[PDB]
Amino acid sequence: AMAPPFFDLKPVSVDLALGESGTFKCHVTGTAPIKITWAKDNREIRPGGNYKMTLVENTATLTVLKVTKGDAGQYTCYASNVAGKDSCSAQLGVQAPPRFIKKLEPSRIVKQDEHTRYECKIGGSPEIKVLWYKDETEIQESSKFRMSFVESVAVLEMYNLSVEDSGDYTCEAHNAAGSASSSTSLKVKEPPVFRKKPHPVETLKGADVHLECELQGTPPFQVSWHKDKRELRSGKKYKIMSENFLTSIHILNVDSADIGEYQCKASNDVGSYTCVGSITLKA
Repeated sequence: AMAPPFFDLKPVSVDLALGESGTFKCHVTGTAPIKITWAKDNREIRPGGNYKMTLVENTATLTVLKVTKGDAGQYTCYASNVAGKDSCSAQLGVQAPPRFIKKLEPSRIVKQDEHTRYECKIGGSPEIKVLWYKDETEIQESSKFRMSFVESVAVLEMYNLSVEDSGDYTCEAHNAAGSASSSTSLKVKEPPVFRKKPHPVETLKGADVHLECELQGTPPFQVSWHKDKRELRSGKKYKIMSENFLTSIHILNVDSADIGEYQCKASNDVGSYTCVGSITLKA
């Protein structure tokens, strides 16, 4: 007997990802033999489980073979011989991967020029890094795409939405332990607008006359023509064409009753608009 144990190298605290493994290592000096035991949160560590101990020539190791949440805590190496005792300790932290407490809804339809706000709630071990993606491209922070991640809440607010903004939006979180994602589908549609007011169209009695309105927005549209509170329909008097960007009425066999104002109304999911044109008579 004569020199008590002394750990001249102490183990280093570590954080490990669930599923992984790692090793504590220390070195002891003193009169041999020095008995070495380990404890986790004070409980003696026994061979044959998730912990594998080695002691070779005064280097003691403990390997956590497959990290589970249960493994977090203080690991202590005890040394003892006839002269005395030492011990040394390190902490194991266990990192859990991100998990979406609150996911994005599957889809949305929004009108051109509007804003929309996406919100996710994410848990897991810090630091969690959040990035948003549009059709697999990373969204960059800007006046149009405002992002934040505060107190577990990931937010993308988007402004001035346009048709090229339609697509798949993904919020992806990652940390030391893995990653998680939540996606959504956005559709941006333009409302119908008739931006040009048609000049009046002059006709003669017995003639046919064509009236048209140029249309913008996201098709398809529901289109109706009216005059004097009556909806006008295709037949023997009117031939109505509704194309994606041009609506027209062809009025056959003009008589006095055809002269006046005509309204074309167009609508889709995100709005409607009304075009006004007139037919006038000569003689």
